[PDB]
Formats: sequence, structure tokens, C-alpha cells
Amino acid sequence: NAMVTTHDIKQWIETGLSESRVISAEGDGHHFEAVVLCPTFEGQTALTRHRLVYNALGSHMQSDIHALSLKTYTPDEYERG
Amino acid sequence: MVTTHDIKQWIETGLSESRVISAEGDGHHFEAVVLCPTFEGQTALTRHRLVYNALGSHMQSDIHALSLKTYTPDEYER
Ligand SMILES: [Co+2]
Ligand SMILES: [Co+2]
Repeated sequence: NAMVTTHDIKQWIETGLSESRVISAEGDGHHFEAVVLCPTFEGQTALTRHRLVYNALGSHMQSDIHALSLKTYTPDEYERG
Repeated sequence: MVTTHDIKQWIETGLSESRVISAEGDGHHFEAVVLCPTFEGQTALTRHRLVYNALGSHMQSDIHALSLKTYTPDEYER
């Protein structure tokens, strides 16, 4: 997408990363924030959790999305919050 | 600055036994996915109106614009 929306960010991550839910996606076309839940993050460092997400966004991350800030939770970290 | 966290907090306070499972926003335009057992038997249009009313005076100026997807917990399970 030449002009990225928050609904893009949400669809692309859920498509690329199985069992993920983007519970919040915010931003203006250039700077975004996303809160991502995935049970696959269990036992993974914050850095790894973030990389799985950037990798799931594939070429969108490389070419379309200028900046993307993340909070990554397991479903359990989120419900126990 | 109004956030998707605000939207969720406000809908869940105002609309009883509802749950905002996801939300998007740019500061002015927002979307929320809302689950509530109440929505059973009600049309989409009715369910949207119920949520807008639940939000009360938040629509005046806090929330510039808001689209909705409204499901019963069950319909969401598929
Ligand atoms: Co910049
Ligand atoms: Co507007």
C-alpha cells in the first residue's frame, strides 16, 4: 500500500503471524504503534517478539511503513494485566 | 490526545457487559470491535446506535468520529 492505514497494519500482521491479534493499531500514515498478542511470544525475548512481527510484515515493513513502535504480549500477560 | 485505550475504557463503562476486543485510531478517526450478549436479536444498525448512546457526551468533542463492528460473543467465535 502506497498510503498505509491502521487497518493495513492490523490485517498484514494477522495474516503473516499465526494466532496473532492486533488489539490496538494507531498512527498517521508514517508513525504507528501496535499492541500485538501472540501465544508464540511465550519464552521469547522482547527483541525476538518484535522481530517476528517485523518479519511477518515482510516487504510492507521494508518499503511502506516508515516507523512502527510495538508492544508484544502473550494472551496470558495481557489477561493478567 | 484521545487514544484507543480511551475509546475502550469509555465504551466498557457506558455499555454494560460489553467488551472492546480491538480498536484502531488516528487521534480523530477511530474504529472499535465490540462484543456484547445484548446484541442478540438486534440489527447491526440498532447495535451501533446502542453503542453511540452508551458513549454519551464523549461524542460531542472527545471522539471526533467512530466506526463500529458489533458482535455477540458467540457470533465472533463463528
Ligand atoms: Co519520522
Ligand atoms: Co474527520
